[PDB]
Amino acid sequence: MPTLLRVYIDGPHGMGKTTTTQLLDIVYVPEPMTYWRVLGASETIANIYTTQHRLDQGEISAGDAAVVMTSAQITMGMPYAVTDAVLAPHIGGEAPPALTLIFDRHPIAALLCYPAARYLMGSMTPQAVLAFVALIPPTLPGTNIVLGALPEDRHIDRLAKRQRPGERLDLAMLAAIRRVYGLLANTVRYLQCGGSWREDWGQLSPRPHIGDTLFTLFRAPELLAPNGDLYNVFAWALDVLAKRLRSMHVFILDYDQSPAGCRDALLQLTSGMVQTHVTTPGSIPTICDLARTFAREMGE
Amino acid sequence: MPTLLRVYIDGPHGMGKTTTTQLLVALDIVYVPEPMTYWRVLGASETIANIYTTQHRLDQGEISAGDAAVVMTSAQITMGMPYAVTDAVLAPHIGGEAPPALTLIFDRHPIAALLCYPAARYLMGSMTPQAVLAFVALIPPTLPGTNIVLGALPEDRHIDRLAKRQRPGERLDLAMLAAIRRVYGLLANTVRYLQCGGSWREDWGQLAGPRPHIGDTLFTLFRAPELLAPNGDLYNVFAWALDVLAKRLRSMHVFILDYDQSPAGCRDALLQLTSGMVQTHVTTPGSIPTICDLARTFAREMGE
Ligand SMILES: Nc1nc2c(ncn2COCCO)c(=O)[nH]1
Ligand SMILES: Nc1nc2c(ncn2COCCO)c(=O)[nH]1
Repeated sequence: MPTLLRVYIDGPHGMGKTTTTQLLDIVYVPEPMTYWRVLGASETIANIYTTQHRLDQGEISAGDAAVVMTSAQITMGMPYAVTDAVLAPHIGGEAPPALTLIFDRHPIAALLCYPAARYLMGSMTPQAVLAFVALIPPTLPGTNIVLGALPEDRHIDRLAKRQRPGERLDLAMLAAIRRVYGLLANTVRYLQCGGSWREDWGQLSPRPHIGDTLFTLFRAPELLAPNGDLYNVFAWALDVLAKRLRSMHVFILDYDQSPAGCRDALLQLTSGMVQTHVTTPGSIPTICDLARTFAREMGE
Repeated sequence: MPTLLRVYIDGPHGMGKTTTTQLLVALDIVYVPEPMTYWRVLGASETIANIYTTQHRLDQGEISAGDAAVVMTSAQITMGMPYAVTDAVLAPHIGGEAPPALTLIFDRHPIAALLCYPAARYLMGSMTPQAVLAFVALIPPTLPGTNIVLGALPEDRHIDRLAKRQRPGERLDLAMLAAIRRVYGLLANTVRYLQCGGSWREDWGQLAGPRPHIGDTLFTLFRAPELLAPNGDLYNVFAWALDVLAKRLRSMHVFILDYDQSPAGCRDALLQLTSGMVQTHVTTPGSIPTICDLARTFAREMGE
């Protein structure tokens, strides 16, 4: 059966992702802006940023904000979830690809990364975060995630030039999301190099130190028993996080360059990405129309 | 290789599901109980109480639809968390389909939290169909050997059974009882509809035993204007969500238990449904004891 190469462009917002992907037998599954603004709900991004500002200002409590913020992440990740679910049966075993599928973000952005960042912002409970983690779909073969690199100051500038509708320039959020994504990359290397979070959990009291991986965010008091022990439910969600992340293939793109270079660089990063066979002979056309239909309906 | 038999006892609350399952285990059979401790303490504070007070405020007109939905949605996330991790952890142990070397009786299946209760709250007006379909899109892949037991119990009998057997924080909401009895009835029909060859896409315009009418399936709840494009058809994102729903429920083995009898009757009736249920092989030699510890640890920590 033919081959497919899927590439998920992910990372903190404001780095020029969408911009450089458009610059690239190659379909682009875009940012579901229409779902966020109208289909799933009314102006979700605006809802997300207003609630944080209301929390920041003390107009509401951490509990009010958490309920709003949590409900919102479900709307944000919906498009990525159905896409993964409908595509899964078409993906075959690891293997020029017959089709290159470029995505604007992977499910973990909405089921792990942002909820994690909102936790670090005090608007999401750590239990809500691990509930999204437990729902992360199984990691299929050939899951190539391209994350971005950009010095913080150039990122602030870029973030500033292109914002989304209803968004507010939150430097604290930019810092939170940068840490999460930075931790995420370390976690993948940790896991791939043999790291056992259960074996190094004490350390929170040639691989990255567990203190530099995402597991550090969950040594949170809400998740711990009176004797300091992590409750098994929560420990079980960490075993799933570990399983889901270890098989992903991470690639880093230096966005600290001109749009032509970034675009060049991404093409360059394609050579070591993993391709897979498809399941049926009719998979490519089916995959194509899914991409174009999604694009047509949810890209704004 | 050793075999395993998993059985999920599900259905509307207040029928006597938890009692009869325990009775069943009292007879290498572990019970994975209702994780009440996660709902009352570990995941949030008195979640069942939050849910019922919220639908109540909504019903009384003290909060708005948007307020209730935001609360209901986060609360549904806490409710299903214990089901989801157990499924994810247990998944690599289940092998292909196949007495059992181990029998696992679960108190509810992940779809109770990821489909049925959300669908009912939608009917009750405290949740949006977009949110229900998002949950559905997150329903974990159905493992082979998924035997699910749903229950039957006359409404008058059901009503009287509720006016006592209330959870802590629960309120006597007969409207929600009707909605949930209705949703599980649709669930049952949806499984046979799909197993009889039904295709929701083919029968959309129409909106053991013979193949049911789509209007008697879960698909009928998603004929909501919020989900419809200007041309009358469903937005593709929502259509794809129904594709997932059909894929998840079509491989489940559903059985109906009659709860209109004494507890010992229900137990024996359930014990009979069990002899003809689908088993599976486990993947590794140590999956069985591992699985034993998991259910026991789950029970010890979350039961209440
Ligand atoms: N998924 C998700 N994306 C977010 C959130 N806050 C900001 N973003 C960025 O996505 C769009 C640009 O702001 C959030 O809470 N969740
Ligand atoms: N998951 C879930 N269970 C509920 C809900 N309402 C009632 N129950 C079940 O009754 C509470 C005791 O199980 C709800 O919204 N979600």
